[PDB]
Amino acid sequence: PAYTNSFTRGVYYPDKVFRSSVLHSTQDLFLPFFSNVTWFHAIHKRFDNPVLPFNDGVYFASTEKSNIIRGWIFGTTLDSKTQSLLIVNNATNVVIKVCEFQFCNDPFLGVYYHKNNKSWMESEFRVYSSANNCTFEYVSQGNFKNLREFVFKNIDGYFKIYSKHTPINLVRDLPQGFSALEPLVDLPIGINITRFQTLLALHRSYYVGYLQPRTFLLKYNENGTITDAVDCALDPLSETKCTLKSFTVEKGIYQTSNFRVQPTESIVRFPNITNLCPFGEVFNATRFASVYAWNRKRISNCVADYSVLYNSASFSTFKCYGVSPTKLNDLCFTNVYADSFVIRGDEVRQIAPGQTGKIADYNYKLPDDFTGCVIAWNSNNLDSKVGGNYNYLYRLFRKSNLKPFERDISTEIYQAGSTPCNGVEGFNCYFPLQSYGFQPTNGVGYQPYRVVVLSFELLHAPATVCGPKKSTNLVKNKCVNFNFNGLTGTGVLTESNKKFLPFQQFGRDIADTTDAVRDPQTLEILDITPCSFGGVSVITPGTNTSNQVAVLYQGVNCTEVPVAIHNVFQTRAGCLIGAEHVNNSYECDIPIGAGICASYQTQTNVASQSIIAYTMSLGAENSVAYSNNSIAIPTNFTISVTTEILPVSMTKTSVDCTMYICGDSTECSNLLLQYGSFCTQLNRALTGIAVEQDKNTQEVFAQVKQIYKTPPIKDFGGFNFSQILPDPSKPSKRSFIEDLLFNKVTLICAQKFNGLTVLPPLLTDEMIAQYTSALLAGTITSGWTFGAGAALQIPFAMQMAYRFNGIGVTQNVLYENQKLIANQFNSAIGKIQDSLSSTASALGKLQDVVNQNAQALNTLVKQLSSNFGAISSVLNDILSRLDPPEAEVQIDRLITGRLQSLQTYVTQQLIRAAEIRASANLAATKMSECVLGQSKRVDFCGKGYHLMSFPQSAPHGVVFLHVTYVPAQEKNFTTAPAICHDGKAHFPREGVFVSNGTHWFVTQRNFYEPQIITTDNTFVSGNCDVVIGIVNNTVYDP
Amino acid sequence: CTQLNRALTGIAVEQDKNTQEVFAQVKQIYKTPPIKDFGGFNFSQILPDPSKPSKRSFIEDLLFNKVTLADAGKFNGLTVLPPLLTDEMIAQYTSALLAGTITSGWTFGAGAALQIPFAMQMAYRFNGIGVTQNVLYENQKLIANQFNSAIGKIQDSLSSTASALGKLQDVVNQNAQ
Amino acid sequence: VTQQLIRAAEIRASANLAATKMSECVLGQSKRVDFCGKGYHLMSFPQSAP
Amino acid sequence: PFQQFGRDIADTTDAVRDPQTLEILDITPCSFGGVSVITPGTNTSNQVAV
Amino acid sequence: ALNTLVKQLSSNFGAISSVLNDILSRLDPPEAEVQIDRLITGRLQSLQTY
Ligand SMILES: *[C@@H]1O[C@H](CO)[C@@H](O[C@@H]2O[C@H](CO)[C@@H](O[C@@H]3O[C@H](CO[C@H]4O[C@H](CO)[C@@H](O)[C@H](O)[C@@H]4O)[C@@H](O)[C@H](O[C@H]4O[C@H](CO)[C@@H](O)[C@H](O)[C@@H]4O)[C@@H]3O)[C@H](O)[C@H]2NC(C)=O)[C@H](O)[C@H]1NC(C)=O
Ligand SMILES: *[C@@H]1O[C@H](CO)[C@@H](O[C@@H]2O[C@H](CO)[C@@H](O[C@@H]3O[C@H](CO[C@H]4O[C@H](CO)[C@@H](O)[C@H](O)[C@@H]4O)[C@@H](O)[C@H](O)[C@@H]3O)[C@H](O)[C@H]2NC(C)=O)[C@H](O)[C@H]1NC(C)=O
Ligand SMILES: *[C@@H]1O[C@H](CO)[C@@H](O[C@@H]2O[C@H](CO)[C@@H](O[C@@H]3O[C@H](CO)[C@@H](O)[C@H](O)[C@@H]3O)[C@H](O)[C@H]2NC(C)=O)[C@H](O)[C@H]1NC(C)=O
Ligand SMILES: *[C@@H]1O[C@H](CO)[C@@H](O[C@@H]2O[C@H](CO)[C@@H](O[C@@H]3O[C@H](CO)[C@@H](O)[C@H](O)[C@@H]3O)[C@H](O)[C@H]2NC(C)=O)[C@H](O)[C@H]1NC(C)=O
Ligand SMILES: *[C@@H]1O[C@H](CO)[C@@H](O[C@@H]2O[C@H](CO)[C@@H](O[C@@H]3O[C@H](CO)[C@@H](O)[C@H](O)[C@@H]3O)[C@H](O)[C@H]2NC(C)=O)[C@H](O)[C@H]1NC(C)=O
Ligand SMILES: *[C@@H]1O[C@H](CO[C@@H]2O[C@@H](C)[C@@H](O)[C@@H](O)[C@@H]2O)[C@@H](O[C@@H]2O[C@H](CO)[C@@H](O)[C@H](O)[C@H]2NC(C)=O)[C@H](O)[C@H]1NC(C)=O
Ligand SMILES: *[C@@H]1O[C@H](CO)[C@@H](O[C@@H]2O[C@H](CO)[C@@H](O)[C@H](O)[C@H]2NC(C)=O)[C@H](O)[C@H]1NC(C)=O
Ligand SMILES: *[C@@H]1O[C@H](CO)[C@@H](O[C@@H]2O[C@H](CO)[C@@H](O)[C@H](O)[C@H]2NC(C)=O)[C@H](O)[C@H]1NC(C)=O
Ligand SMILES: *[C@@H]1O[C@H](CO)[C@@H](O[C@@H]2O[C@H](CO)[C@@H](O)[C@H](O)[C@H]2NC(C)=O)[C@H](O)[C@H]1NC(C)=O
Ligand SMILES: *[C@@H]1O[C@H](CO)[C@@H](O[C@@H]2O[C@H](CO)[C@@H](O)[C@H](O)[C@H]2NC(C)=O)[C@H](O)[C@H]1NC(C)=O
Ligand SMILES: *[C@@H]1O[C@H](CO)[C@@H](O)[C@H](O)[C@H]1NC(C)=O
Ligand SMILES: *[C@@H]1O[C@H](CO)[C@@H](O)[C@H](O)[C@H]1NC(C)=O
Ligand SMILES: *[C@@H]1O[C@H](CO)[C@@H](O)[C@H](O)[C@H]1NC(C)=O
Ligand SMILES: *[C@@H]1O[C@H](CO)[C@@H](O)[C@H](O)[C@H]1NC(C)=O
Ligand SMILES: *[C@@H]1O[C@H](CO)[C@@H](O)[C@H](O)[C@H]1NC(C)=O
Ligand SMILES: *[C@@H]1O[C@H](CO)[C@@H](O)[C@H](O)[C@H]1NC(C)=O
Repeated sequence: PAYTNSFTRGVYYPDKVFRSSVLHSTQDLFLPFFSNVTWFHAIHKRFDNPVLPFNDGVYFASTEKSNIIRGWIFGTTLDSKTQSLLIVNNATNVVIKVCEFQFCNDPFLGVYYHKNNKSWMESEFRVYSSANNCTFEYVSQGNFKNLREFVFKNIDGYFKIYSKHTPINLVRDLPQGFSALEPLVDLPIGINITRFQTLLALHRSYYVGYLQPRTFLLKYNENGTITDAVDCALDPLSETKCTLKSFTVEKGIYQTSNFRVQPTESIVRFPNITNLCPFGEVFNATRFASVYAWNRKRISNCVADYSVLYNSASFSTFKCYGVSPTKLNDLCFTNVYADSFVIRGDEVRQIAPGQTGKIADYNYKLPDDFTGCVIAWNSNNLDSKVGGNYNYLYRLFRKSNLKPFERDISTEIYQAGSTPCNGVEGFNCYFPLQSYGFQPTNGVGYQPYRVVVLSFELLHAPATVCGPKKSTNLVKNKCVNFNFNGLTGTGVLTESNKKFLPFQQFGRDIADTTDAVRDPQTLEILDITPCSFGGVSVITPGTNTSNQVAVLYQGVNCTEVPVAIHNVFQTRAGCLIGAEHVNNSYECDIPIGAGICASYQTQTNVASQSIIAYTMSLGAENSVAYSNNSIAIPTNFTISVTTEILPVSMTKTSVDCTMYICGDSTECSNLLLQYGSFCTQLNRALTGIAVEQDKNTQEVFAQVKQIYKTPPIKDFGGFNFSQILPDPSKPSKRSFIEDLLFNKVTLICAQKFNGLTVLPPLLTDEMIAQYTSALLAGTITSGWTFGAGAALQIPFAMQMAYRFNGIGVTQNVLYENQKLIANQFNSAIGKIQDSLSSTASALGKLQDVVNQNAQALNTLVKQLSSNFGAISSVLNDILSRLDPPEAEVQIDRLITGRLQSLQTYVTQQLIRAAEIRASANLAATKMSECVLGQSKRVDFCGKGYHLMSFPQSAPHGVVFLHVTYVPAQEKNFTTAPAICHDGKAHFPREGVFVSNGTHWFVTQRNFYEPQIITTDNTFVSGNCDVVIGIVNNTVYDP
Repeated sequence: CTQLNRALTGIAVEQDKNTQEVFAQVKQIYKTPPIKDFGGFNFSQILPDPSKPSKRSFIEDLLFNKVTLADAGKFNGLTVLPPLLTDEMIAQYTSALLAGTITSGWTFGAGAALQIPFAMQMAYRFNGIGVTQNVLYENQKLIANQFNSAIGKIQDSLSSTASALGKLQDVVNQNAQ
Repeated sequence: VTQQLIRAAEIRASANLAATKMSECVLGQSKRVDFCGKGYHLMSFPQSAP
Repeated sequence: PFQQFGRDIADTTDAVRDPQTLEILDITPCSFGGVSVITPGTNTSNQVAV
Repeated sequence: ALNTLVKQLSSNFGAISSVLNDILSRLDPPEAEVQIDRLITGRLQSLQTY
């Protein structure tokens, strides 16, 4: 009876929506894969009646053997009240009928073994008893066999079926295959299902799975068909794929979620037990009051658990109104009156809001809206006293009815008619007092039900007379909230190391947050520290590498599920899991937090798949003489094409406010124009954006006052750049690398989708390419002059010879090694095409920028789906739903939320545009200062220095293929600051006197071309009498 | 909050990139040389003194003490994250860049840390503002003396004055508030 | 959040300026006169700050 | 067969299928675009353009 | 922009005067409190915008 496993199977279709080579993650009922399943037995005599609940759906699959299983009973509970889905199955077909099911023990069918010729299997047939509600009655359509598979979901009765017809080649358990399960029919029925019961045809009396609100990331095909499916949290690489929406993820930490932990919830605490609440002497008093003379005494500044008097075992009646008497202590009140007096026993009923009697008539009135509890308590063996307990009187005469809780004690000469008494009573002069008269042998009606009234007087006065709610043992060192009489917060409540004062009850920090609390029940002190918080961003590589993740926790004290099936190396960033520690700190790959980078590794020696981390150290410290002597100057150099990329513009999304909002709706436009101005200011601000980056595009591209055509005579002399010059043989006049880039960059994709009014660029593809061509032609062949007014041609053999000296290098090294320079220039171009064909890392940020453009448009459109109290993306349905007056009063706040959504969106648009203008003036800086010339200022035009950059086409962007001089050797040798000959120092303004020790020579500050000391290069200036570490040398004249 | 989570991730990327091209431009995480032979260029207040196990210096402590009132810096929604480069090794970066300009001079960024002597590195420094390095060779010991005095006056403006602390205090306090 | 993003914009512009200071002003000397502080600029010593 | 609706990369209405017949359709917003009027200065006469 | 800052007072959201004090005086002090609640929320919108 062992259990089994499932790999990936059981994926359905969301709805009839048709997609095309896209990646959606729409959330609905889902099937967790790698989830526990069961392998049953087939007849070879067990009943095989797997009857489970339909919790969130059921995953099913089977292989038929002899057309055995056909009986299903899908229902809620089957108490002869809920429906059931009868099923029939011929050879390769389906059919569903739904109505009732009433059978006991084992419902099933039976195919006999020793059948002489045939059989029919309908004798037992515990299938139907009274098919009296069959609405959705829809009828239509030797080794191992094929496979069947059914999945469903519970959406308002939509028991939608999904089926597939293909065989499998696994006879033991689930196949090692993967496929979708397309919907066949969605019956509506109308009675839900939570319990599914099945029956089958066996002589004597099939996987089962379960669904949950899981998550998925689908990947369809160009035929619009499901290919695979992945959850998110099941293996955190899947979380990475979900948050990045791709099945081929590069390695990196991707924020997953937080974790709102709350161990042992929170502790509720009130001060120590009441003080100056002697309820006994008021309620078990020898001295009570009369009904018309009811006493009135307060209880204050001491708490009352209204349940301790309940369990004090001293009453016979417990009636409380308004608020819950049970555990009423947790509620805190202004003040309470606890009064005791005596009335007739039968009158407990009469003691309530609105009840009547002689008590209410002349003795004691109760408010209709009473705010209190009422209790009566019996002492029947003590309610009478020898000599009779008639001490407490009651009133028989009163002209006026009492006001709420009014007390009448006056016993003046009572007058009833208009004939007076003159102070002496008698006939028509009625005595107003009579006594109770409690006798030991009196009947139950006069046998007292002695009542006590508890009134909670909740005026505007402060509520501090309260009840002890739940004062329990202090929770030490368990992250919990607290309830100190009204204040809460996740606290590390333990003994705290500070001094406290009588004024101290609650405390804040400089940031006004609870950092210390105080024990109200006794002299004890507590502190609070933020216990866990922290989000999760998983450090795992992508689907190309293994699926073994590593998970990091952000600044949270190791108090949540240590390493297990659910290692640990604690860091300043928090508790790290899923990655064992490594002593050595490699070169970083992916920072996670507190400067730790983790790379998956395999320690071949058995095969373990675990990720390893380390700390921040690019190699180690470099050990060279740093005090006074060692000087390092490269005898060799390289030219790496530092392909940095700058976003020159942005999609000119000149949104049309009204038409973006109010499409085919005059009511919407009418209501918007009441707000009016706003969206118009948004509109022309966006147009100002458009003109801003179009001017950027101009001055970065049409900085020349003239359109220029590249010369068709490619005599550049062995240095060529044909992959960057537009070859005159293509329909789009962009060169090779533009082709590769534009193939690499994709995804908005057109100007004709929606209210997303994509304006065409002020420079379209062919003519933005024309500008790029013009720029490259100039900066290669005429240069600054054609970029700064009148053209003057210049060969590239001089265009860069100038700019070595523009950096510090000398054009002599060009003349001496330029054939190689060109060869490695072509090598750099090859590196371009290679590392930019499919490798997106180098070409990253331009594509990235057009991304946040794309999902900016995407949040702009699906912001409509963010219905701000609406029931749709666009109110068009709601627009037609209500009367234009009612439409006015609803679209008012609804489309007001929509326009503030627009304002938000365009605000991120403004900010994005702001950093784009920053980057765009930066692009102008690059182009003008560095390509129409050269930024002599060090290392600003990409890593290393800068010689050329070649403007190559990019949607709203550009790449500047810097030709940077980069050192390659460490001649880290002894030094000489100057040449003390006879008290004077020989030195050029640039250069350093350098030697390994053989010959002290002068050489340039970035290239090791040593030279003889000469009076021309080395010219005497000042003296050398103040130096730190000089050595002498001779001087010669060539 | 989806887009704002994106925005805060953008904030993280911008800040640690700021760190990168401000600190982690180094191609080799780096530490100070053992000996200190410079020519009067006392760096105790600035360079991480190997005396303290932590690699900070006097002005680091002065900065910390002057702006201890960092308020948050945590409790309620204050989901502050520690720097992707910790304080101790961001100080290691401070040292790295320090010794880098000390030794590999301005050539540092061009690749390998091609070290050059600091004292004669100032020669390129004087030549970097149009004054010939002869003045270095003619008065540089004194140059160092009043340079050290200038650093001491900086420390004075750090401790007995808040002029050197002004807009740091403003930015941290405005973040705090 | 918008205020924080905007402040991020200005501070990050200042931060690119900081990188430029690192480059033309620490990893190099700004031939561009008198922006690295009053007077001229030779070089600078970076140091930590919160 | 199970499909009836349509979508596109930007998750907006791209194609629909006729419930009464099988036909591979497309939908595109009508014209939009814009109206930017070109004209010389009004010191020059009223020869207009759209 | 200054003229805007002035003229969204015309953008009166459901009121019919520039400065809202007369609308406040136009309704009963509780009812005026209710209406001025959302006039002032709109005014805060205008503030944060500007
Ligand atoms: C909805 O359901 C109704 C049910 O009747 C369909 O009506 C029939 O539809 C079929 C095909 O859909 C019609 O067949 C027609 O064939 C014509 C070709 O003519 C040759 O073949 C006939 C076959 O009998 C010969 O008799 C004749 O001499 C010719 O040799 C086509 O020209 C017809 O096309 C028309 O209908 C289709 C839609 O079906 C339109 O798209 C066309 O533009 C054109 O208008 C048609 O294919 C049959 O005649 C119909 N009979 C009746 C009684 O209606 C509807 O067609 C169906 N809806 C759709 C969209 O198919
Ligand atoms: C997406 O939907 C498209 C629309 O149908 C699919 O296009 C179909 O593609 C198939 C093959 O790719 C074409 O099949 C034709 O079959 C005939 C005869 O079949 C013989 O040859 C095959 C081997 O190809 C053999 O296995 C058979 O047993 C037969 O002996 C061939 O002569 C044709 O060359 C062609 O292969 C369909 O015609 C074509 N549908 C059309 C044109 O309407 C496409 O395949 C779908 N996508 C995927 C991934 O399947
Ligand atoms: C309210 O809460 C409790 C209730 O008594 C008080 O703390 C408890 O009492 C005293 C301290 O007040 C602790 O010492 C104990 O005293 C008793 C009585 O003398 C003695 O018999 C014991 O041997 C012990 O010494 C007692 O331990 C403590 N309870 C616990 C669990 O530690 C508290 O002081 C009260 N505060 C007020 C303001 O009433
Ligand atoms: C030029 O630079 C290289 C590295 O950039 C220098 O190599 C390094 O030299 C130092 C000492 O000169 C080495 O430190 C010592 O190395 C010995 C043996 O290698 C070891 O036994 C000591 O414990 C100490 O570590 C260092 O290892 C070595 N390699 C590095 C730093 O990667 C080279 O010496 C420099 N050239 C000159 C002329 O100094
Ligand atoms: C560069 O700067 C440091 C900064 O601390 C300087 O440290 C100085 O070191 C000297 C001795 O090494 C200290 O001199 C003192 O002399 C008295 C005379 O009796 C003696 O009792 C003291 O114990 C101490 O030796 C001097 O106070 C100290 N200065 C400071 C500000 O701490 C030093 O000039 C240089 N350090 C180097 C090059 O390592
Ligand atoms: C569906 O049909 C049922 C009829 O079956 C009844 O309920 C079974 C549990 C069993 O007791 C049969 O013998 C019954 O005949 C409808 O059930 C009754 O419907 C009437 C009104 O139509 C209602 O007054 C009764 O309370 C229902 N229950 C019973 C036990 O009589 C049921 O209404 C039909 N519709 C739905 C949606 O279930
Ligand atoms: C095959 O499936 C269909 C429903 O999906 C059913 O077919 C019925 O078969 C019987 C017996 O041959 C016929 O009398 C009926 O006329 C068929 N139905 C229809 C609508 O024509 C049945 O469930 C399956 N066939 C069998 C034999 O069980
Ligand atoms: C839908 O499923 C529920 C789950 O039991 C069925 O039960 C009743 O559900 C309604 C509202 O969902 C409750 O008010 C009742 O108290 C539930 N009754 C019981 C006994 O639990 C419900 O009957 C199902 N729907 C239909 C139409 O039958
Ligand atoms: C500078 O280094 C480059 C390689 O980085 C050298 O180019 C090689 O030179 C040798 C002989 O000079 C040739 O045999 C190789 O074919 C060259 N290319 C390589 C190795 O890829 C260059 O020579 C060096 N500079 C000097 C002056 O020698
Ligand atoms: C200029 O660069 C181009 C690069 O496109 C070189 O063109 C190659 O020429 C060879 C032989 O004629 C062809 O096999 C290649 O297909 C061409 N294209 C390539 C490699 O992309 C051309 O050789 C270069 N010219 C000089 C003088 O070096
Ligand atoms: C899954 O199956 C294994 C087989 O032993 C079993 O141990 C485990 O408890 C099952 N898990 C659940 C809860 O389904
Ligand atoms: C977590 O907090 C407890 C509080 O007592 C402390 O003892 C423990 O060392 C802390 N662990 C870490 C490293 O967070
Ligand atoms: C870890 O690496 C350091 C590096 O110096 C070394 O000193 C130490 O011995 C190593 N320890 C282990 C356990 O590998
Ligand atoms: C040492 O100096 C000699 C000069 O004779 C030079 O050729 C050699 O390259 C130097 N050593 C190194 C490692 O460069
Ligand atoms: C550099 O300093 C070391 C140690 O102080 C010394 O041995 C060496 O001679 C010095 N060299 C120069 C040129 O000052
Ligand atoms: C309008 O003004 C422009 C401004 O220079 C001038 O060139 C043009 O000739 C004027 N035309 C008329 C008709 O006034």
